[PDB]
Amino acid sequence: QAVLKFTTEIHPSCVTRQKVIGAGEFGEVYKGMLKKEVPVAIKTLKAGYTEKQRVDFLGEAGIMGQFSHHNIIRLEGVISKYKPMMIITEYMENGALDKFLREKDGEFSVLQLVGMLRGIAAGMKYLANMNYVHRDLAARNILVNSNLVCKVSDFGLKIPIRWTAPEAISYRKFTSASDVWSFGIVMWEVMTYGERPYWELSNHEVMKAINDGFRLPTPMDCPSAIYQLMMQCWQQERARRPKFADIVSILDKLIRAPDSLKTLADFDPRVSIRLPS
Ligand SMILES: Cc1ccc(C(=O)Nc2cccc(C(F)(F)F)c2)cc1Nc1nc(-c2cccnc2)nc2nn(C)cc12
Repeated sequence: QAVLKFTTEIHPSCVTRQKVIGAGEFGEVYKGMLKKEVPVAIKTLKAGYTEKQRVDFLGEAGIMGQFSHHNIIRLEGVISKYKPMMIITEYMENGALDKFLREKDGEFSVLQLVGMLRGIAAGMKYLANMNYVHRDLAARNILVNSNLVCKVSDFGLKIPIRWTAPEAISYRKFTSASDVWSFGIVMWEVMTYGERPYWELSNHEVMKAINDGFRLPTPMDCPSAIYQLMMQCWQQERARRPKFADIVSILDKLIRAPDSLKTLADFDPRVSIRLPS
């Protein structure tokens, strides 16, 4: 019971499952309603789950209840006393950030995009300081609310190679510093409205390019300071990367002195259009 110390136990009569929207480790994820009524996402642990699955499922519920931060998905509660067991979270209206960006190409101001990134960074700083290494930080794992607030989540699946730091790929060293690398990729995803990192390079081509010193080029219309910051997230030497504390501080200062974002990094045009004279 102590694992659930930060969670609220929800009675099953409060929950209505409506539509399957995903899979858990041993069960489905549903959109549903929770009693006023509010929409929720509901992850179940169905009959037949193993001991390890139960420990991991209740452990997930417990840590999610512990997290209380504006930029982390909110746990409404847990059903642990009845079967199927359930983890119940808020339901974001705008869905996942990657799809959202791609469906809203060019619709936001630079300040709005940078504000998104500040929120993601604040959530990640909180996770890191709570001793939680995400390991799968990517725009697909971030939800967006109707105030444009980004909420770090984890929707499950092995290694998303092109979001993952070299040391995590090479020797399985996952830390908050490998999450910083991933955050740099997320910065690039946001500023490009959901372009796929490294385009059609294979996983092996990405790893070879990184090891040889190549890095993603600047997004179009990207503030110089923002490109500089994402580039420092991609230092090979893990110790040279900013901490999330540094990232949050820098993004907050840029937003609060917004003229700092008017200077743009040079975009390298991959195609040349010459209007004849
Ligand atoms: C039910 C549920 C359970 C666990 C999680 C989840 O984010 N877990 C988790 C685990 C470890 C660490 C973290 C965290 F640190 F926050 F990133 C989060 C999310 C959810 N909520 C979900 N919401 C949604 C969703 C979809 C559209 C709009 N709003 C929510 N989709 C989900 N798919 N899956 C597999 C889970 C979804």
